[PDB]
Amino acid sequence: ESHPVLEKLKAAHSYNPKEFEWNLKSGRVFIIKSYSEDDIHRSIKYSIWCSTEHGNKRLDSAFRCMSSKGPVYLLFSVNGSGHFCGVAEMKSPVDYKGKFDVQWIFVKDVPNNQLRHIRLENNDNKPVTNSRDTQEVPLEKAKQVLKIISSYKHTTSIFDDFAHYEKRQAVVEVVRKERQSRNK
Ligand SMILES: CCN(CC)CCNC(=O)c1ccccc1S
Repeated sequence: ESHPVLEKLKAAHSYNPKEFEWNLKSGRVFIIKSYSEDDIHRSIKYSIWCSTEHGNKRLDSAFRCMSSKGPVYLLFSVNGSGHFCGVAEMKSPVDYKGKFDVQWIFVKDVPNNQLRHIRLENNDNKPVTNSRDTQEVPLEKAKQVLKIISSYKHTTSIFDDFAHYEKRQAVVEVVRKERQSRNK
């Protein structure tokens, strides 16, 4: 019993491509910390992201500075989750409440213990699994992370709970409309 939104997305995009070039000639790579699974679900279905106001300025500057020299990749993790949940490529500058276009590439859970040994010299040598939102990963360590994420034989992903997130979204909209209506 697959959800029609997810079947449409899977037919229109090649998630988790078996051929992905982790050994980047160029590009910049940033950590994205999401506040919830629900935000990841929206990002995948609508191909957009919003960071904080400071986070949006950092990402906007990197995208415009990259000027299509190469990609800007985003490594997603929800706060407190203990795994990374995928990778998207940033696909537009920030549009202003800033949003920007993203293209999701990997959708798969990679547990933190697979990436913990990789430390970020530009962030007091802490593990990449201990980053804040829009932490930049140096190029050579980004290749190592992308190599691990790309080849990891995942057992699950947010797609396994897709219908649950769809139902939560639809219920929340109705709850809000009714509340707004009682406020009249
Ligand atoms: C309450 C947190 N959250 C629930 C879905 C709403 C705020 N989050 C967004 O509105 C958003 C989510 C994904 C991609 C872009 C945006 S702008």
